[PDB]
Amino acid sequence: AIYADNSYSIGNTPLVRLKHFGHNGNVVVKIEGRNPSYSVKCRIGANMVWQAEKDGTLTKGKEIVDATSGNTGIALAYVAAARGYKITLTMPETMSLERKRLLCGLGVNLVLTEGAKGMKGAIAKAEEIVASDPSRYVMLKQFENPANPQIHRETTGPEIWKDTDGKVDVVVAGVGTGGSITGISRAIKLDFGKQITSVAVEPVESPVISQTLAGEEVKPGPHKIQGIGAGFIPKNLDLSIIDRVETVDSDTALATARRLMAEEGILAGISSGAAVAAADRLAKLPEFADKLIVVILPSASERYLSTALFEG
Amino acid sequence: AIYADNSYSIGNTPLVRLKHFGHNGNVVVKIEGRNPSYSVKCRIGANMVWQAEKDGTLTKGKEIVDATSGNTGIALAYVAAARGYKITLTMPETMSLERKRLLCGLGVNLVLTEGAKGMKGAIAKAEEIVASDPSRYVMLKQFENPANPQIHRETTGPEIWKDTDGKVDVVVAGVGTGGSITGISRAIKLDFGKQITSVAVEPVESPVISQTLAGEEVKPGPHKIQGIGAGFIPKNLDLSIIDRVETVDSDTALATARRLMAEEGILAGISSGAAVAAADRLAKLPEFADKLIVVILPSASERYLSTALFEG
Ligand SMILES: C=C(/N=C/c1c(COP(=O)(O)O)cnc(C)c1O)C(=O)O
Ligand SMILES: C=C(/N=C/c1c(COP(=O)(O)O)cnc(C)c1O)C(=O)O
Repeated sequence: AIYADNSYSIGNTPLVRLKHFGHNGNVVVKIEGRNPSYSVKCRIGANMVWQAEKDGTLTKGKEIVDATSGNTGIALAYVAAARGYKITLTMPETMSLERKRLLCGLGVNLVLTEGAKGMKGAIAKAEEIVASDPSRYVMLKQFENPANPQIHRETTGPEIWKDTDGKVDVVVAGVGTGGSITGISRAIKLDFGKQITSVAVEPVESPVISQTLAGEEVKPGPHKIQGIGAGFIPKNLDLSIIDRVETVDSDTALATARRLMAEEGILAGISSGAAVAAADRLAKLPEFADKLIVVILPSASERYLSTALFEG
Repeated sequence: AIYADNSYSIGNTPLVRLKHFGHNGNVVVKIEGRNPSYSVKCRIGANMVWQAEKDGTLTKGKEIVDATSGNTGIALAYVAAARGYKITLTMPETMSLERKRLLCGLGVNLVLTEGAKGMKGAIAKAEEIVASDPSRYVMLKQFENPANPQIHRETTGPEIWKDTDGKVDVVVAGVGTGGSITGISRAIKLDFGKQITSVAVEPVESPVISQTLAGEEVKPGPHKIQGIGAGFIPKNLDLSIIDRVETVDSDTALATARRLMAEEGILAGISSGAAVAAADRLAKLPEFADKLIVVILPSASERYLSTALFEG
């Protein structure tokens, strides 16, 4: 069919079997780089806007606000352009140059926040922006807005179910807001009724989900896996549906993304490398050796040319 | 389904209706940025390799060669990585930095040629590379290889036919090798039997198709519309199925691509701006006012961050 604007064209991303990871093809990746603005967040950029329209919090003349590590911002930006809204976004200054320049090209009022404060800083700035003029702005707050996991429950999850003919046994996803792993897991476990293993991935440098579940002190840290590991437990992470948490270090994340490019011909972003490295570890345990593992690859390589991903 | 490697996932790109171009939605764009390596050329990178495999000119141990303005090279590069081939590519040194760095990341032996000589120079270099060791190399020669238009006849054309429910009246495409407009036109005109208007787009700065058809002296020239306007009539341009040639200047191409981003939320590359500008002109002629115009958008914005596309 013909989509009325770019926001309606979200999803229907392909599954590709990996040849140099996993064990005899038990690792398959979902290429979320193939989306309107080339990341998984295109889905929530669209649905958060649609939902706010539906419940009347977003109207003509209202200006969108949120905090992002980049991809959600780019997602909200193309949707704002497509559907006719002004938009302000906060983002840590340390995020990739590509994110900054693309946001500006999409017509965003971009507010860069202090690198040291990370997402908490960007979230804080967005809140004080909106508080300065509540009638002008609407913050869509991706870290707690239920419209985030809901679109993954409605689209991403069902796509996985259909394309695997219900054979998916494991889903592996890095956690930023938690929306992807949450919505996908609810779809497959609750809507299709299959008791899969849901695997959250986080940086070993900032393993706050692992620490939380272990009853240890939460100690966030710096890392290079752009897009995940926000340093706190986000509201859109449904801890209750997470069966397993896997930690991955930055170096191995980067090396794995380079391997995906050079060995599989898959133009993956950094967090895609982290997710596949975690999946590869599970895939080579005899307990998962004959299970079908589906891995979310959130973004594409060219959004990271200015990062350590293209070191060398 | 689950694709055995990334090359099999080509195509099935969406149609999106434009809101600020054309006349009441008679202009619809096909987003070829949504492909394995994020351009229309993913299709021919895959099929040229497959076809050479099938007729035995590409075997294990043979090294791929071709000349490119970038996207075909990136396309052949991911396919080479996915299917296990070494690859050398020539490309004019003046092409976008993103093309260079991505090719290197995909493991290409990249040979940059003199900017002044353009594609003719890159083609010349590829030929002398292969001639130095014919048993080592196979040049896939996208400018004359029939496997280029054939995959557009098999996939791109049929997709357009299906998604428009056979209502497509006009197809607008920039010409580099000519493969896209050729294969699409053959599918719709000859396979589905509908007498559409096929519109080739070229730079006004290098209007060699227009000059040729007019019986005027062919006078190529420099321009900024990366990917089209190679300065000669390529063998994969079937002049016989071209009903109309539209010329577009570089400035207007760039401005139109920026508009696509800022006003439609479509992350288009430069040649995408040229194609839409040509389509917009046809769309506002009463003779096409109630005809459905489908426009190929060959690539995505982030492949052009280092170009004039992000001037300002
Ligand atoms: C929070 C965002 N990051 C999402 C993200 C994620 C995590 O997705 P969830 O937010 O759904 O957990 C993984 N990989 C990349 C590259 C990402 O950009 C954001 O773009 O603002
Ligand atoms: C010749 C190539 N350029 C194809 C191309 C085209 C033209 O497609 P055809 O080769 O099918 O004519 C249009 N726009 C962009 C950005 C392109 O890269 C190449 O990548 O080597």
